[PDB]
Amino acid sequence: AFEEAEKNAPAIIFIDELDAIAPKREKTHGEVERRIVSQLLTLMDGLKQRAHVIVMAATNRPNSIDPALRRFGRFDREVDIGIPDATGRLEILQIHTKNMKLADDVDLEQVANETHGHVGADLAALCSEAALQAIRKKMDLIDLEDETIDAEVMNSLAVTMDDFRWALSQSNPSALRETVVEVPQVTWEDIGGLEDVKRELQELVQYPVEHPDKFLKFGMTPSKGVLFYGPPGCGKTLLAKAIANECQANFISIKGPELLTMWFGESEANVREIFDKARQAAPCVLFFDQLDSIAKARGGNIGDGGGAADRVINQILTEMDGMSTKKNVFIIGATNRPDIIDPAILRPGRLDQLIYIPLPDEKSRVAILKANLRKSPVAKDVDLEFLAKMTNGFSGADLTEICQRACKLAIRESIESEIRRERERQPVPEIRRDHFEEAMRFARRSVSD
Amino acid sequence: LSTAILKQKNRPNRLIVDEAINEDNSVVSLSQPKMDELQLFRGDTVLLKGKKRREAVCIVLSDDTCSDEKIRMNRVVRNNLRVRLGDVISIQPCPDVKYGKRIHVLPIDDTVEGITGNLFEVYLKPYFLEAYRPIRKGDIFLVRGGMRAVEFKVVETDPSPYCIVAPDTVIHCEGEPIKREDEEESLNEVGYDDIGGCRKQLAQIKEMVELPLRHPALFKEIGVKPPRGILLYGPPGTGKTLIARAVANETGAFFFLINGPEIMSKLAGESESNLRKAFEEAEKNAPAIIFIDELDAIAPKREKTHGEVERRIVSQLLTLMDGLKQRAHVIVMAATNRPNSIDPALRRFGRFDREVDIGIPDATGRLEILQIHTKNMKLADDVDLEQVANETHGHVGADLAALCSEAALQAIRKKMDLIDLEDETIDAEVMNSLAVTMDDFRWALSQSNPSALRETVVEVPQVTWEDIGGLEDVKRELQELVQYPVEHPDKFLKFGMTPSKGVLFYGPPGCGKTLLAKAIANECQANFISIKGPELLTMWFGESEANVREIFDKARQAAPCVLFFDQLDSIAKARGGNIGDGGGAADRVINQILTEMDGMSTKKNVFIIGATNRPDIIDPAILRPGRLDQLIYIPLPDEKSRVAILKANLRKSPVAKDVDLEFLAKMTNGFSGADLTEICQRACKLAIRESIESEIRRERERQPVPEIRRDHFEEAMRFARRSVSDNDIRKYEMFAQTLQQSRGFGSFRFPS
Amino acid sequence: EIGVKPPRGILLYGPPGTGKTLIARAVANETGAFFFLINGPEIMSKLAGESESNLRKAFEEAEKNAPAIIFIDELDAIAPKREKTHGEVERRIVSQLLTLMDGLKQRAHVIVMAATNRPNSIDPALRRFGRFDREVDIGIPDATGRLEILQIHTKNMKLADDVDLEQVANET
Amino acid sequence: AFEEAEKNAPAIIFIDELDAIAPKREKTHGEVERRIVSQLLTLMDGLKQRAHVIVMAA
Ligand SMILES: Nc1ncnc2c1ncn2[C@@H]1O[C@H](COP(=O)(O)OP(=O)(O)OP(=O)(O)O)[C@@H](O)[C@H]1O
Ligand SMILES: Nc1ncnc2c1ncn2[C@@H]1O[C@H](COP(=O)(O)OP(=O)(O)OP(=O)(O)O)[C@@H](O)[C@H]1O
Ligand SMILES: Nc1ncnc2c1ncn2[C@@H]1O[C@H](COP(=O)(O)OP(=O)(O)OP(=O)(O)O)[C@@H](O)[C@H]1O
Ligand SMILES: Nc1ncnc2c1ncn2[C@@H]1O[C@H](COP(=O)(O)OP(=O)(O)O)[C@@H](O)[C@H]1O
Ligand SMILES: [Mg+2]
Ligand SMILES: [Mg+2]
Ligand SMILES: [Mg+2]
Repeated sequence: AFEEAEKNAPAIIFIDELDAIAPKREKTHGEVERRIVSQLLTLMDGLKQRAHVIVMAATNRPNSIDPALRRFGRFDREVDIGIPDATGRLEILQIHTKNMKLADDVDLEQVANETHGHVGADLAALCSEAALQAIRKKMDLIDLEDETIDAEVMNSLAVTMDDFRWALSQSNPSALRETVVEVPQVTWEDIGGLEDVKRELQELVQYPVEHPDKFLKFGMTPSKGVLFYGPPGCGKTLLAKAIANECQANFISIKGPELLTMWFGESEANVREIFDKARQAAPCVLFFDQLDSIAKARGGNIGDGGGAADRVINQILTEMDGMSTKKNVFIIGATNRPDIIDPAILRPGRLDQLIYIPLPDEKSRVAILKANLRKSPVAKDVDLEFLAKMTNGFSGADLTEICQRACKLAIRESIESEIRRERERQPVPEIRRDHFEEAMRFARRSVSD
Repeated sequence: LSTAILKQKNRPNRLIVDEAINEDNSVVSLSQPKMDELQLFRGDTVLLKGKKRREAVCIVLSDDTCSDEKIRMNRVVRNNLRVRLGDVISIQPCPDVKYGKRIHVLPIDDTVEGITGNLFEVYLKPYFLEAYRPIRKGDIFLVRGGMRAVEFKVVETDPSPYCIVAPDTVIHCEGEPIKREDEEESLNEVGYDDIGGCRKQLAQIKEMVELPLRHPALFKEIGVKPPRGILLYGPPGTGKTLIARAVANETGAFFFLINGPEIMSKLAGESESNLRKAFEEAEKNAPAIIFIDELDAIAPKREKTHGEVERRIVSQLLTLMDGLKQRAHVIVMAATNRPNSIDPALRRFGRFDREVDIGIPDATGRLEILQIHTKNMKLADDVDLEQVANETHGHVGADLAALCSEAALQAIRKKMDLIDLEDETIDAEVMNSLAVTMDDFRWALSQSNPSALRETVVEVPQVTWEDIGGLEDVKRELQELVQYPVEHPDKFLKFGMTPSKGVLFYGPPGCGKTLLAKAIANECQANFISIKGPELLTMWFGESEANVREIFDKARQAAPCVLFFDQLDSIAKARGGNIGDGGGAADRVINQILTEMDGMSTKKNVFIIGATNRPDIIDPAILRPGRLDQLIYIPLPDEKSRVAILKANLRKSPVAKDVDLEFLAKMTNGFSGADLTEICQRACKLAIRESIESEIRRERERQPVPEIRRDHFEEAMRFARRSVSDNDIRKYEMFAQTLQQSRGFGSFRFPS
Repeated sequence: EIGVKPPRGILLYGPPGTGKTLIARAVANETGAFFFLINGPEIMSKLAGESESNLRKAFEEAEKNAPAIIFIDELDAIAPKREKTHGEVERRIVSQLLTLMDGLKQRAHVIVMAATNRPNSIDPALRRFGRFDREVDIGIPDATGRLEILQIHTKNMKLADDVDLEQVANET
Repeated sequence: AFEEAEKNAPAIIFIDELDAIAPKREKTHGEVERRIVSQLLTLMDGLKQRAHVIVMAA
């Protein structure tokens, strides 16, 4: 190959997936692979004498490349093809839609804005999905088994903004395909109370991203961390669900111990990779539910155990430190046992902001009861203010349990009425006061003093 | 809208298949008004389109008995078109059919036996003389006459593939007989109709593999390429390989199959060469589909793969699917159980651009699967596949095939009285009388159990809601708990509240918690996974939480599923209570359980039931609603309950009428149910001792106790002891009273 | 007539010595089928691509001697869970076994029988319908059964008149 | 090794430190240990081959 490139000079050599042929020589356990890497190094050296050959390569695991091949005279100049910006995604969409028969109402600026972690494969996928939607709308007009298609349908067939909205609904970044979780639809209206917490969350998200120049000008680095701590059932994971559904930032929801693995060195690799793909999809929110699993106070269990949890927390802290201010990765942790968190997590620069999610007060309890029963048929004579007065220390989970108990009692009554109807043949419009009283006689307080 | 591609729209060419009364193999009958609609003259040849890419030519006929919407068509033409009765077939007039010059005929081997004369002399010669009948390749027809009519297969046609029969045309029967097994294989071909459930998934798959090839003008005019890569993922047995087989059998594209480990080779560069040969062969052959079964075998993550061969194979695949030289009209399909094991660069738009989730079907889907699998089986009238679809909860489609096969084996076992294994052949009477009844399906249902749950299968001792005495309120709560969300989700949607799905039984030892779990396991209509407390924990790092994750995942797949933790306090304990325990492996297990039961993922019909003696040590985040919503206290039975317990234990046992169980209950104060069962067992032991002693004394004299009497209970009670002391009762009462006082109100009533 | 293909995969499980190998051999001899034995560890090969190559060659031979009974002794060693094991070779072995047993191309007329002391260590996908239809538990025999076993091993050896195999049949 | 030994009709097979070759199955996690134990078992099940092959362990 190199001789052929020299013979027809000036020439360009392209080595697609360089990391396939050029791994680290110390790591490689084969003799033929080491011969390949050394032959590559030799030909790179001989290249400089070669008058007019330029060698170009591509890889998406650059660190896997042998360290010798990134020195002077061998791949000495490197180009970083990063994730595009909003203008970049607009250009990519304009490139990919130029042949497509776009309608008039379609605007590519909104599409470019809504796609956050997309890289260009994702945007091409988006345009292809929009086209499939536009075709699907016509499957009523012309069927598949049909031999031909009416030319009128072909003329009418075009891509509208509704197709792009559908594609945007389905589209998710290729990077985040692993970490996607089906999250229940939770809107800020579904949460009762915590209004100050909601506003603080929205601000702490959008301020460092939309306006970083002012954060520079005043000389203050933005916070990249929040910790939610509070009693169980008070709205931490609920706020995480709300942020995932509503806020226009990529969301990575991870359980605590999903990262940990028995094999040596794997756990830290998982931590590095998850922070990495939070970086690739930024602006992103990285959520550690039950943070008291992976970030536990170092040294208390130092004597007993394999000792890998220490390396896991060190890798987390190293990723939190190495993360740049300009990169917009927000890290949120939830813990209902805040003491057993490592203090080093709580030091400045990492999970700085501590948001205490208290037991709801009376107004917040009214808001919670109204939120749970917003979609539910509720009798008018049910007085939610009295329920909030009577449930003085109840957590939001307890109030949801009360509403679900009332639902069960009403369902039981309606089932009995139906059984009566089928028995005589051979009821319950909504949830009433008596159901709520029968439910409240069971109501218990989840959080002790 | 999503499944708009699957619709038929009642096209006038599509016609319902119906039986033909008098038509022969090369002719069919259609009603005269329909032939008026179709501009079809009598006696014309027509080209009929059928399922699985089969075309046949028959002579149209006018029938007054035939209906307009039905097409009358005999066994031969249907078995040619691979169509069952009631299916829809397309009809079009055959254009410029040219009289066949030479045609080759080969008969079926099972029919040729027992015939003396030459087949062409006897059957082919008169049938093909003055016939003027069109025929096509791949056609199997039966000609009447002779001692046995012989079925004939149209192997070769010149001109290919369809041609009319002329007297000057030469008819020769020379060649090998066509194997009947091969004809059966041709008939038993999987098609898009053989996939049940997964209508939306099949719609997307058809939109990718069928629509571009059928109507490339659509994508040419809309000015963008169709997606060209499908990754079918799902749990094992949901029908990914089946969808691949259907795609292969029912597409015009060249289909090239790759199985994962087949690529592997010792020689360096040989596996990459096999992959390149596969893709090159697909490229040479016009539109093509490549299916890579078990992709995760040959496409692991390059970061996590140690071997150089596997990393080079992944890189070769990446470069082939999307490289500097693009594919030309090649679709790559892949099926994998573990999609997250696939290398992340394969999961972008260039290579595997849409991933299709072949998930566990719902009730309607598994009913459709049952119909698909029982179409061939001859079923009685009592059989109700809808009931079987309801009773099977976590089955994925391979389990339903197993259920149907097991029902048929049970039907055959019912007939081994008459049938002989020793006899070589079976009489016609029993074989004709052989059929599958609903009892056979009930037996199969009893044995059936999802394959995903085979790991977590434990025998239960066949307890019933009758065997438990007392606890009426608890019994009703548990029955409602498990039955409402599965039987009447309509009510929950109408009231707009998610069900409560957590129960914790705490109470003194012996009082009926594991018994209630056995009753739920046998009685409730949902899958049951029984977990002992500490069977999840492992010495390996991070594997205990992995076991927790996989058991909760098994529960989610087999939903509705009841997950019972026999001793919750072992696995669930307050975090930070211990000094050692690894690096807090116990606390990590607690956190994993907390996240599984109420986390950011959406909820399924998984009911978690925990039983504990010591509910005070349990982590309070476990006891909050949303995780173990209700704390049910199973106390020491009271006197009515003790009567009920004694009646339940002695219900199957012959007992004397003099025995006053009411008095036994009145005396046994503070006794648990286990103690009363011990009293009954002791009475049984004393009775058995007396019985054996009587037997021995009879054996002595030669060389009594039909039922347990009152003296036996007197002795057994004299031995009996109370198991739960007053101190234990006080501790449990303390927990119960703390929970009650947590409310702060004796009772609650709304203002007037 | 009834319309169902017979179950073609059998897994025998029970402690060592319960006779799973000899049960398989007896079934192979008494029926008109060639007995082709596969042992787990001997299939396990060192280089990449020889293990599942040996599996392919074994299935191909057993198809050549159609009809035949393939007995895979120690299936737990050859086919552990793909999620559990870290080594690639074991995962590729399990995938090849799945493909050979049930795939877009399936076995036509062979019955596959595997023996394992512990069935839970088997990868679950093997325990599916299409592949290992039925699991037969060969356990410790009861009194009558061990009476039969004692008679069988004692047929060749001469026995005195005082010998009563019921004594040992109850005792063991 | 068993093949070469069984080629010789009269044979005394001496294994030194069998315990290292075959420790207990449940004692060690290593799957290659289970495979080595099972291979030893299948070889020793039919070592006799109706022949003078005998095996000694140390
Ligand atoms: N402020 C609230 N508004 C509405 N619903 C609420 C609120 N707080 C709690 N809930 C209800 O209670 C549950 C919220 O539990 P959530 O996951 O938020 O708890 P958590 O604080 O993460 O607790 P844990 O530490 O136990 O995981 C949901 O069922 C939700 O409907
Ligand atoms: N959706 C389905 N509809 C009808 N039959 C099904 C379906 N899913 C599975 N089956 C039955 O199960 C048999 C085997 O299933 P199949 O091989 O397709 O499973 P799978 O999940 O694709 O597995 P694998 O990918 O490991 O091959 C099929 O031959 C068919 O009889
Ligand atoms: N109400 C009851 N009706 C019938 N049998 C009962 C009842 N209560 C207890 N038993 C008897 O108790 C024995 C088993 O008790 P069970 O397993 O229910 O106890 P448990 O509450 O789970 O106790 P543990 O704390 O020891 O786990 C059986 O013999 C069963 O018959
Ligand atoms: N009916 C029987 N059940 C179990 N084992 C038997 C029986 N009859 C003989 N055996 C003895 O079992 C010995 C070995 O059993 P084996 O084939 O190793 O079973 P497994 O492989 O399941 O341990 C044989 O040498 C045979 O002598
Ligand atoms: Mg939470
Ligand atoms: Mg498959
Ligand atoms: Mg118990």
